[PDB]
Amino acid sequence: RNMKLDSKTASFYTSNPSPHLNGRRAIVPCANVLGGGSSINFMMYTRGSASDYDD
Amino acid sequence: AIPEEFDILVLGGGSSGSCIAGRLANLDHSLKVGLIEAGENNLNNPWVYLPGIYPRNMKLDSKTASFYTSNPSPHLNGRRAIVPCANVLGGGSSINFMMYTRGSASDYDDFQAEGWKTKDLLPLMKKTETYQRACNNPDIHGFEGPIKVSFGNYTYPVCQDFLRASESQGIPYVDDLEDLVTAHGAEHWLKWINRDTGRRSDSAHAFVHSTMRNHDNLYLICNTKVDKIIVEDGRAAAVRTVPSKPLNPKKPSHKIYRARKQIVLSCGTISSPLVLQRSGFGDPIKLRAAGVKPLVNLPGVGRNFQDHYCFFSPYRIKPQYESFDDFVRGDAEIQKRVFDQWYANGTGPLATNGIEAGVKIRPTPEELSQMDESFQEGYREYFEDKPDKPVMHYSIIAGFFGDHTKIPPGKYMTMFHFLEYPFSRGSIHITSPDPYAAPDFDPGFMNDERDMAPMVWAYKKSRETARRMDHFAGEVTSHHPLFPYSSEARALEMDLETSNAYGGPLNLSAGLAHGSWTQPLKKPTAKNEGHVTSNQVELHPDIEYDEEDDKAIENYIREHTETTWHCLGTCSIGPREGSKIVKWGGVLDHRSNVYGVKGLKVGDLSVCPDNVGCNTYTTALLIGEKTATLVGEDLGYSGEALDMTVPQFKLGTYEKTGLARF
Amino acid sequence: AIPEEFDILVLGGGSSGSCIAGRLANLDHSLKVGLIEAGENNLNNPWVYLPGIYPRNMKLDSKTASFYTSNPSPHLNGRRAIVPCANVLGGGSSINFMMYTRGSASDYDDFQAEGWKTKDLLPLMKKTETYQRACNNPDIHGFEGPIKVSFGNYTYPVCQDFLRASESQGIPYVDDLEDLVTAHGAEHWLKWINRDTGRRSDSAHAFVHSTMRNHDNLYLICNTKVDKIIVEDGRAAAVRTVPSKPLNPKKPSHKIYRARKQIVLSCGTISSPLVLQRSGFGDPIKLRAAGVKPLVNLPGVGRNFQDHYCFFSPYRIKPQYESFDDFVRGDAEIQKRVFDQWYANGTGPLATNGIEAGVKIRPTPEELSQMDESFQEGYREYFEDKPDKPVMHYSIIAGFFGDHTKIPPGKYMTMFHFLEYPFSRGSIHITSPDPYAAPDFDPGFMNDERDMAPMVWAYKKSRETARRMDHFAGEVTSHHPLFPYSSEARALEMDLETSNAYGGPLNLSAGLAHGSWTQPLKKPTAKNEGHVTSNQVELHPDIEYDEEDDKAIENYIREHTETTWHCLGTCSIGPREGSKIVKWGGVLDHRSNVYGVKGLKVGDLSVCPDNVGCNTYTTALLIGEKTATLVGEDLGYSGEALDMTVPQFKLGTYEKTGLARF
Amino acid sequence: TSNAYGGPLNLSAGLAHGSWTQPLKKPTAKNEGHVTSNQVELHPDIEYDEEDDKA
Ligand SMILES: Cc1cc2nc3c(=O)[nH]c(=O)nc-3n(C[C@H](O)[C@H](O)[C@H](O)COP(=O)(O)OP(=O)(O)OC[C@H]3O[C@@H](n4cnc5c(N)ncnc54)[C@H](O)[C@@H]3O)c2cc1C
Ligand SMILES: Cc1cc2nc3c(=O)[nH]c(=O)nc-3n(C[C@H](O)[C@H](O)[C@H](O)COP(=O)(O)OP(=O)(O)OC[C@H]3O[C@@H](n4cnc5c(N)ncnc54)[C@H](O)[C@@H]3O)c2cc1C
Ligand SMILES: [Mg+2]
Ligand SMILES: [Mg+2]
Ligand SMILES: [Mg+2]
Repeated sequence: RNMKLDSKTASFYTSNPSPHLNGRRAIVPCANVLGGGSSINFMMYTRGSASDYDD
Repeated sequence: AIPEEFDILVLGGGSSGSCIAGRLANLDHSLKVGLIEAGENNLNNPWVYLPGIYPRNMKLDSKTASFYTSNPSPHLNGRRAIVPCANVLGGGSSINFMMYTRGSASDYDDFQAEGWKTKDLLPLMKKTETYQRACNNPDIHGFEGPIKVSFGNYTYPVCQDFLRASESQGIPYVDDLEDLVTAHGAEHWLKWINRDTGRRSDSAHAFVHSTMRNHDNLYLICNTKVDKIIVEDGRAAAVRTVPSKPLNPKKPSHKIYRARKQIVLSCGTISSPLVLQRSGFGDPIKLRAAGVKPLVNLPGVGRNFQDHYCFFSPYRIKPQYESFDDFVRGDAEIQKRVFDQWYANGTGPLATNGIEAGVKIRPTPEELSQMDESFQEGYREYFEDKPDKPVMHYSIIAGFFGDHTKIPPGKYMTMFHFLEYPFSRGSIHITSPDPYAAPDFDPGFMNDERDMAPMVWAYKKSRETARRMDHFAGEVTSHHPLFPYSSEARALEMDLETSNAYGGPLNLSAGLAHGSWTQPLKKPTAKNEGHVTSNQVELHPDIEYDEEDDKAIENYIREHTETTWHCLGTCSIGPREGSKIVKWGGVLDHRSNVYGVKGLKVGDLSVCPDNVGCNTYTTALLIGEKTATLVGEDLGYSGEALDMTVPQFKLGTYEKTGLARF
Repeated sequence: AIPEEFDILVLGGGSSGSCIAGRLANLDHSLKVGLIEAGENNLNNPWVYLPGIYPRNMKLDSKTASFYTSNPSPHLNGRRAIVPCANVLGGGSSINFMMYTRGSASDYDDFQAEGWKTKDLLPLMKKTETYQRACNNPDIHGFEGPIKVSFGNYTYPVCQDFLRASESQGIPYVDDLEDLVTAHGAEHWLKWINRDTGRRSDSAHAFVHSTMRNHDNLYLICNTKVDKIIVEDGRAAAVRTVPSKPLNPKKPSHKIYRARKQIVLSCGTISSPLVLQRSGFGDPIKLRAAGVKPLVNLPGVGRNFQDHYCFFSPYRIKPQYESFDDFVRGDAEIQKRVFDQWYANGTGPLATNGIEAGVKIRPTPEELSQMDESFQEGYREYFEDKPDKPVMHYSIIAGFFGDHTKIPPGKYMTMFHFLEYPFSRGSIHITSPDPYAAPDFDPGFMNDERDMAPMVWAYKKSRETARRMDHFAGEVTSHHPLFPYSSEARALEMDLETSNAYGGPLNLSAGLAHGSWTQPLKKPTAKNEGHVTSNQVELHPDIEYDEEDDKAIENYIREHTETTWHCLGTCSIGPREGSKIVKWGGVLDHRSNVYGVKGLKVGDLSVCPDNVGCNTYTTALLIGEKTATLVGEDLGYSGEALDMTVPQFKLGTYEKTGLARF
Repeated sequence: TSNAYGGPLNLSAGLAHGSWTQPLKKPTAKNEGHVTSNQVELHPDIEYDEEDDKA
């Protein structure tokens, strides 16, 4: 529910149109509640490769 | 109780065959007419006589249809269209959508038969139906025929909108589009529904079951598929039959009925050529492939198959508006009220065919100029010459005629379009001696280049008239042509607040959009102030097309057209030597006698050389009464009492007698 | 199917226009009468023929009404009253509350036309309705007319109480208040409901749709708003029309119908003067403002507009008593039974108009003495002279006619009062050439000082008769005049225990009162012992008023009166030069011909010079048959068969034939 | 909103007779070009005179 367009808890920034997306203008939603996206997220857990932080 | 030797056999339970059977039994009484049908009896069958459950009859697992499957074709993008056929007594009259309409006067003139002219057939068309509608042109519509025609006992409010929308597109509103002399028009479409009862008006109850109660001399042999027509000494004196379903593999059964003076094929345009071909009527070369011995040389059997090309384009409707979509969905609580009102009263949503209004069309040359040059070339020869003929038709259905399991939940209004006179010509042929074996055949949809332009143009037209309706909420994009994603011609979905209106208070996903599956529709331009409140309108922007947006509509039509069951041709009138209208040569004589044999006649809707720009049911009744009259004179019976009235308790207009209205 | 040139055009689908259309088509059959209407067709429309869903038709978003809005006026305290007009075929007969009543005999005498006298119109009034009621005065009511009138198939118990309450106020109970010769009275109010079926008795089904089934020579052109009446060589030979809704902005459309011998305006009293003015009939000075060229000088068009001034005052009813308030609320479970009984039987709450009883009134001089001196001065000239005329009317509605979203939940009985002959006179005028443009007009409510006293006095009267009813539980104070808070004249609410009776067992706030929003009502005086149990009564104290309690009622009436849709005037009979009854001058001749032109007639209810103290529907039918007869003689047709019976299957009284009762 | 409270089946939602109450005007349209979370739609400010103070 947190992801609905009329939803209060998100900002839904909209991108400039691009040919690469076939003229599509993808929205780029951002959290808008205290605790940020931790209050909104899908709660997936995972951890990155050790090479990443080395990068 | 059943004898072996009937006086006049009438193969088939088709609407035309029920016409011939009922009318024929009536003329002499003494004469013994036996009717043979490959399907179940339908007397007092709830699923037949009550109109509002028509879509069910078309289910794939449905008993009442045969669903023949075509050979694959490149023109349909490798698609293998099924071509369903009726399988119940009364034929397609027990199954049909109950649309009423009548063809152009030029059509019957196009048969160019020694008879069969419109001037001659007008009284016969007049004899076969009563006309419950408030007729203005009473010099054409019959007023006391066995079969009843009306607006039904319920009316979805969609029709007024469709008329106000169509009227703004330069399409005139004509009170009667069945006048036989019109191209452009709009009308509140008529239905084959008995308004006085709310029952379906199929030919079986009107002709066959009404005669059998009254007269002893009629025999109904349901559940016996025809195999072959035995012929000897030049006369067709027998017809061996097999059971419709082979339930006893070890000991197959058959029976040979005998006809003393006449035989008649009313098996429909698909089954009939097959039955002639199993008897050996066809090319010896084509027939040796199935091993049948060729008795008579009739190349034209099975050839010149013809259809109409319907295709459906649903548009979502606003939540506040009525639709039958939730009855056929189907809910256990809505459906209960919908029946309960019909038993209690006779007037409900159940007592109406779904379709509510429609528009025959003949394009303006200005808009015709942008059509592909091939179709312009076809238009000059075919329609330029004749003014009467519409090029294409579409109506509107107050619901979604299709599989509701596969479409998002909501209420929809679906446009229905079928080409009036497709140029393309198909064929059909038996592959095996066995009755049960499926024929290989090519319907030949879109076989000719010229058939595409009107289709695309009617989609472009119907979308615009569905965008001007008050009901409109947004296209259902999954069932519309696959336009490029950025296109302004694209099929937009319903608004966000309407998404909440369908989703309910408790939904956790209404306007949530991820993956950009669908584009929300923009709000309508604001109503003008200073206009009368009744005249104010709020309207969506007109859309415009380019080549890449046309190719999409084209692929859509190629991948989603199907038969409209207005199939006809195969066995058809013409010279045995051949003619321009029938290149392979005809098989019937103008008196409907099959060529090369004595005593065999065809009562099928197949008889027509060329398309009738109307729904085919009326021509079925008409051809059935033509062949009936022909059998009558063939028996030498006098023109006095040659007319063959069925028993019926005629009901007058309610103001003429108090016992006839809803 | 529709021709361009009708023999007798009849613009408008109003109840009067349906009268003229049906009657006219009938006289010759051969004659071609075409009717043009700006609205949807209404044949077999459930929302029209069944009576009990009348309030819905009045919703602001409702399709079937136009809702014209007036210029602001100081007299209404800056209020801008809407003035709704019917927008469906059959006009307001498809929308009305179905109240039946008939005007005083003095009224038709007041037209002082060369014809149009009551003595002459009595047979014509007699020809237009059958009278389902148990008539006592059979020398006046018709008994076999097309339109049926009755008490309906259901009766709320409110009426007996209203009669026993009214009878105690010195108001006599008269069996027939439609006698045409009465002032004081009370009656179980009649309704325009076909008792034999429970359907609404609109003029459209009775005249138009009953003729069209039977006769070919009638054309219905629904959904075409009139623009203008073309006139040349002194004859009105054409009427260009535009679509009712402008759905195609880039290419506006129009069509010009032709009338060979006659034309007729039955567009209602609002639309008609507009249609004449667009044609150039009016003051050149007023018309140059809209740029229309003045063809004929008719100052009186648009002038002398007249209404009635209804205003509603709800009173709460006890929980144990029946009301339609919970059906229109509307519950999904009550409403289901209310329909189910109607389909199953035909007799239910749905089969009745809401209003149940009512009282015409002419004040006693003793109580007249306290009325404002201006109204006394008006009474002497206007009513002193004539005994027949009531000054004001009110009835009772067994529910709340209004927005239930905005009122507390419960069951209510609402008093309805409308002034019989308002002194005030309005006007109307087109501002633009465009058909769609909203006219500027002043209904002129309360424009004259004299119109206030009867209003206040009837509120004071109706409150007292609602306080003596057995049903009474307490005024709903939010919808009653804003008396000073400490006043003994104040509108009290329901008792505490009744508050618990409506709140349910589980409510957490029944008698809780904070902020003193409302005052609880005191208990009724105890029933006398020693009286027969049936004669015992318990009664609330009489209330009394002072100047500050009168100013409140006055402001209430100023801020809450509205049109009762008994609008008439505008184009009206009188000398072209002018008359005392029509100061600006009349436009019609006594033969209903419009002045200065040949071949144009008006069939609208607008024709009346002055108010008829009755609901306007009957005068609509009557004027429609007057103009019908006038067209008949104008065509030179013989007085033999000049009467124009519509087809109908007459039903007798049930004791005369077994096929007619509920 | 009157229809939203009245339910689908109501026979009297926007019906107004006697002018008991005045419908509220629609809020000014949300500005485009603001972040979706910062957009606001707002009713006009009201103003008073002596006769509106006595009430
Ligand atoms: C789903 C559906 C919807 C339609 N809707 C409409 C509509 O709304 N309006 C309209 O005008 N048209 C409509 N039609 C088309 C119309 O009903 C047909 O054109 C018409 O019924 C043709 O009648 P017929 O007599 O030629 O063939 P049929 O009605 O099919 O008669 C053929 C009969 O012969 C039987 N038969 C076939 N083979 C054999 C055999 N070997 N032995 C014995 N019996 C055999 C079949 O079982 C069938 O009963 C619709 C058709 C379908 C099927
Ligand atoms: C809500 C309602 C409740 C009422 N209840 C009662 C009642 O209970 N009892 C009673 O006696 N009276 C009642 N009436 C009043 C009564 O119905 C009217 O007085 C009567 O119908 C007047 O009829 P008419 O023929 O003058 O006008 P209408 O009935 O309005 O006829 C006018 C017709 O012309 C059409 N029209 C207007 N302009 C044009 C144009 N430019 N072009 C084409 N067509 C146009 C309109 O659409 C309409 O159909 C009620 C009215 C309203 C509307
Ligand atoms: Mg983030
Ligand atoms: Mg078929
Ligand atoms: Mg009116």
